[PDB]
Amino acid sequence: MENFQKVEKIGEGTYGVVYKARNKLTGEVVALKKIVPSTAIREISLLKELNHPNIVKLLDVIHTENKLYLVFEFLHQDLKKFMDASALTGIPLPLIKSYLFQLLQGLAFCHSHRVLHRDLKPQNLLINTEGAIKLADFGLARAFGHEVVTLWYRAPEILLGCKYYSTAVDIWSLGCIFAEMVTRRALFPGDSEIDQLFRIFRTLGTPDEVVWPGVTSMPDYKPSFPKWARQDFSKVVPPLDEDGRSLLSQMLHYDPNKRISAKAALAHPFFQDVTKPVPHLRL
Ligand SMILES: CN(C)C[C@@H](O)COc1ccc(Nc2ncc(Br)c(Nc3ccccc3)n2)cc1
Repeated sequence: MENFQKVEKIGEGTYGVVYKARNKLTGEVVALKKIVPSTAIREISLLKELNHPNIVKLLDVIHTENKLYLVFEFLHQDLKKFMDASALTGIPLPLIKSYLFQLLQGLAFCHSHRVLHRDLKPQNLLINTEGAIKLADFGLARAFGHEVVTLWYRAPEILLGCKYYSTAVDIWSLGCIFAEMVTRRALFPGDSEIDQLFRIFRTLGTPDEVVWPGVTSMPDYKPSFPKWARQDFSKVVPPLDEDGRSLLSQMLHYDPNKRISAKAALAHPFFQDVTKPVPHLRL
């Protein structure tokens, strides 16, 4: 750490704090995350070879004094701040589509390598002046495990107690983020696990064996769950055109096995006219 000078605290990640910092030697500006099981070290090390233009580059891992520091490339701003800054007018559809397309590319890459994120949210989606958006904190959840942790983007199978979830959990989270960018309001803003689950049920309808075979046998499934009817997507995300709504619905399928994959999503008609606009960023 003697090689880094902290510039500012840019966030309180789930496991550890994140700082903007400068390399005292190279002068390089980076994002420094201060998080130790040997398994953790090895898992983190694999993440170092997981390089892709839509994944925040992990530059180095520093393990000193039973302490763990992760050095990442520094991005200009996070998606949450950009969304808040665009709340009055909303992010232009072309930019929303570009961002969704790039994130699906990033997920396709990670998923092809059997690595999933597990905790996607606006706060860990980072953007730059060039129009790129990248996934951060990727694979860390599987490595490690007083601000409240947001449940807004958690897939239903996780909420229902599935112990071995799949890459589908990331698609669900990205779908929730996609909706939020479009409507400028969180899709499922639950403040507890049951409230998160019921908010999902109230919108997509309480799941049953018809739409999700095996759901009634899930660890936390209760026959006593209220039975809400499903709502039309035209009501859930009005601004989104039919192509977008079709894609969103496949990203929010209850059954993880029926949920669209990142690779298949990339071939969806919605992206026929995708472009790469540049955002208006106030740094
Ligand atoms: C609204 N105000 C207070 C700003 C806040 O949203 C915060 O603004 C920023 C400004 C710049 C960055 N860059 C950044 N670059 C690389 C990484 Br790896 C990273 N990881 C990170 C992961 C989780 C939480 C916080 C950070 N962040 C991130 C957030």
